[PDB]
This record gives sequence, structure tokens and C-alpha cells, in this order.
Amino acid sequence: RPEVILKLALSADGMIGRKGAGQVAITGPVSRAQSHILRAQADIILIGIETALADDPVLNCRLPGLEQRSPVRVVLDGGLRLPLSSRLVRSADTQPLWVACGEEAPDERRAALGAAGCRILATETIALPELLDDLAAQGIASVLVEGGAGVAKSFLDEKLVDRLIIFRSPLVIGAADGVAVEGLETHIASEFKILRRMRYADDACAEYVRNT
Amino acid sequence: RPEVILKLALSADGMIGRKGAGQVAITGPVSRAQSHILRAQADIILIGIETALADDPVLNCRLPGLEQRSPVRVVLDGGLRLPLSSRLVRSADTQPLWVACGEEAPDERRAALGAAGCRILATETHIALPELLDDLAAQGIASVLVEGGAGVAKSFLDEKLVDRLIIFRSPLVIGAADGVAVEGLETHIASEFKILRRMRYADDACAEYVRNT
Repeated sequence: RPEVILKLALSADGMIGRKGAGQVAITGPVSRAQSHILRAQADIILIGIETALADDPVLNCRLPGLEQRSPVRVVLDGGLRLPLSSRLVRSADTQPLWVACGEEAPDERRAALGAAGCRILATETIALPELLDDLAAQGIASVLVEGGAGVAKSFLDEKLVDRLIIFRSPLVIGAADGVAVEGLETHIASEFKILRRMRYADDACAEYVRNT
Repeated sequence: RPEVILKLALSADGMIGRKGAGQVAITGPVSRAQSHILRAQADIILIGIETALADDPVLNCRLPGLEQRSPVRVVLDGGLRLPLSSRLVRSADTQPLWVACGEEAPDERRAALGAAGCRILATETHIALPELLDDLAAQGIASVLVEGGAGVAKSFLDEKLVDRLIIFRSPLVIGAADGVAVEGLETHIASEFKILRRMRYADDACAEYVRNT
């Protein structure tokens, strides 16, 4: 089973996004550099389809001299809903892109993505513990999960996270329009210990490791 | 009492330097980037006078967009042996340089470094690391990055002042004839630390550890 790092981008008041939208922007320079370093140290970067649709991300490493360390990308996409116009699918020849779906997605979206250069990854029931067993059989030693609320909650609830890194924006979103990861603080309290805390308000970061 | 990260660059046979020259250079791109991000995350980067003399370092952050986050540099230098020709001293306008002293060093070298732009940091001798960190916390320092040669690396580890240990490992061998090791390093890791992450790729290898408590 690969080492699993979950990286979360939160607002100052602990929200993982605005209702109906994508991820919280992290803008401090130390946090942005560390963010790209995590990608270079990972074998795989994993996100959910909900994040892919809302943010249209690329998930490559952009530190000068480290672009060749851009990891394999995995999208958890039960319905093979990934747009062929996405930045992800359109960079599939220049960086690996694996789309995880089970024996349920229609062959026409299965065939269109494969012809565009995506590898289609077979999964059970979506079963996170033996997706990580499957990912490990294919040579992966470390997975970086860049979650929205869905992937973050599911990985934590199933207790599959080894290290947790939380970047906190200085800006407040508000409970009226914010989405939180529910159970985040109780999981940290129950299962994690703090390792380092960066206290600059424009560049705030907290790192945790799972309890011994 | 601030958080202390000890960063060691070792050869394949575990030497932190060689007796006649400079330290083990890190060459992998991920390891280089991470080394400079540790500097950016630190309030203070601390080294010993022996490393300063052997390597003539600069100790700034050379990541583009982070150079303004080069930390204050601290050199443990009981005899004020740091040359005014050092790249460190000659860099004093562009990055803070504090030279740590005993209560005893002649006032003549205090003034010369002062004129070159260095702050002189008064410390307690026997040079007391626990008291230096309390003094540093008293000045608002939240985190210290120690880039030790064998001297300070052994001293911070022996007095149990290291919370996190980061070891970059070169694939090259230095040899027992000229190699200097951190004495007691492997027993300290077995006794007080757990592995946290490891990058095994041979041209960019790293292991990180955290103290058990």
C-alpha cells in the first residue's frame, strides 16, 4: 500500500471551497513552492472528478528544473465523465493520465478517452482500500491526494491518510457560502499529531502525521 | 524553545564532510529545491564556524520569488574567527548575519564585524545550546534550521534539541581516510526517531524522521 499524503487548501475559517465551485486559492509564495514540491515527490497525484470539473486543473510540477518530475495523474471518475476538452485529457500525451472507473462505465466514453491517450483503470464497487492496493501493484510508492470535500472526507473516514498537509488562506469565505470537510477536526484530534506550523498569515501551513 | 530541524547532507558511507575541503554537495533537483524551501520556512538558519570556514557559504534562498525570504543567518563562533572576507560577512546588507559569541571574545573582533554589518549575539558558555534557543525564542524566533557539520549536528543531537531530522544522501563514497561522520547519529535515530517519508531514487535520495514523543 503506497504512502498516502492528503493536501488540503482551506480558507482562514476552515472551508474547502465556495458552494458550487472549486478549490480555495493558495497564494503565499512559500506555500505555492511547497505545493509544487509535494507533486515532484509523489509518484501519483489523485483528485476527484468533482474537482476536475470545477477547476479544470493540470496537476503538473511547475518549479523550474522539476517539470520532468510531474507525477502520474489519477482522476476518480466512476462514470468516465472527464471532458475531452479538459486540460487534463489534452495534456495526456505529455504527462500520464489514468482515469479510475469500474466495470460500469459505457464503452463509448471508455473508448473516446483511451483514444485520446488516457489509461483506463479498473476499480471495485468506489473501493478506496483496494484502489490503493491496485495502485501499489502497478509500482506506486506514494500517492498525493489533492482533495475537495469528497476525496478528503472519504480518505480520512476510511483512515487511509499517513500525512496531512493543510494550507490555510488568510481570507474568510463565510458559513453562508463555504463548504467544509465535515469530520476533519475530529479526525485530526483522534488520529493525528502536529509536526510543523507555519504562522505567517499570508503563508500559513500545518503538517500532521498519523498517531503512532 | 523554537522548533529545530537538523538537515544533514551525507555521502553513501555516511560522512558529513571530508577533512580537507568542503561539504557534500547535494545535486538532485528535488533535493535542491527542498533544501532551499527549508531555508524559506525557517526564521533562522544556524551553522558552525567550522562549516563557515570550510565552505564559505551564503545561506540564502535562491528560489525565484522566495529570495526575499532568505532567513537570518546565525554562525556559532566562540572565537570570532569568521573572516571579514567571507561571502557571509560581505553579504551583510542583503541578509542578516548574526555571529554568536561567548562572554569572552576580544572586543576588537566584535567591532570589526559590526562595521561590516553583522550583529553580534551574546551567548552563555561552558557554548550553551539550550540557553541560546531560549534567547532566540525571546526574540520571536519560531523555527531554527540547523545545517550542521559534525560539530553542531553532534551537539544538537546529543543535547536532544532536534524535533525533525532530514538527511539527503549522495550516491558517492567519501572514504574513511578523509571522511568525518556524525558520531552517535545512527543510535540517536534508532533510539529517538521514526521514519516519516523516504525518497529512494538514488540520484535524489532523502529520508525524513520525527522525534518519537
